[PDB]
Amino acid sequence: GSFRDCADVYQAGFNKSGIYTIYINNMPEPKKVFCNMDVNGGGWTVIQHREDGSLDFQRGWKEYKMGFGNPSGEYWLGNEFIFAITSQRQYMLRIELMDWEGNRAYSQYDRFHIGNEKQNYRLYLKGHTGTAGKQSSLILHGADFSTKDADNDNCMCKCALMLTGGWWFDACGPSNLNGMFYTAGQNHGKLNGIKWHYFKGPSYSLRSTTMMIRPLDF
Repeated sequence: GSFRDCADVYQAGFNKSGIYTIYINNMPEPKKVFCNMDVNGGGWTVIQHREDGSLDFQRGWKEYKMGFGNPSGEYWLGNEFIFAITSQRQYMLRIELMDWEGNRAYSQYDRFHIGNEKQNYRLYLKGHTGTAGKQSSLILHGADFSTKDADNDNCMCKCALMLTGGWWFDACGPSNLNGMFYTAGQNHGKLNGIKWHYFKGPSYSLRSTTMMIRPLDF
């Protein structure tokens, strides 16, 4: 009952990566999450994981709000949970990426939060670093969340319909880790794939993604 996130779990002396139950006031109910305790001192709450395309990401606003998938595998925490957590104090966002050639890279943001649902879960990002490009593949400067059934993007076009999934699409911007999963034999020349432009470019679909958050002050 006292664990608000994976940083609480780690700080209590649990150092093993795996599935934990967290809860914070303002969340609607408890949430099972994967805690990554391995990367740069641990205490990471996973908000997104992909590795095999078993879980479809072509989902509407409501499913992107409440979360989908199972934390033993591929999942999306849900914007309402991301909002509830990142509301409470300053979180940092880390993004683990692997291509199909065995190269691991990461993007990290010192400050991450999102707006509430009436602010379309708008993305706020500051302080990008990492090995996944000098420039941020996520727009830092103000993109709403969009889905196939909610076009909130910065485009006259419908980025979610063109690229698939739910993302902070710009017009349509240099990322979508919630695009279509392509296998090693299909990973090239895909505009609607799992993409991080400043790592592997705009046409390359990545092998695995983990988006994870912890307190800036951890």
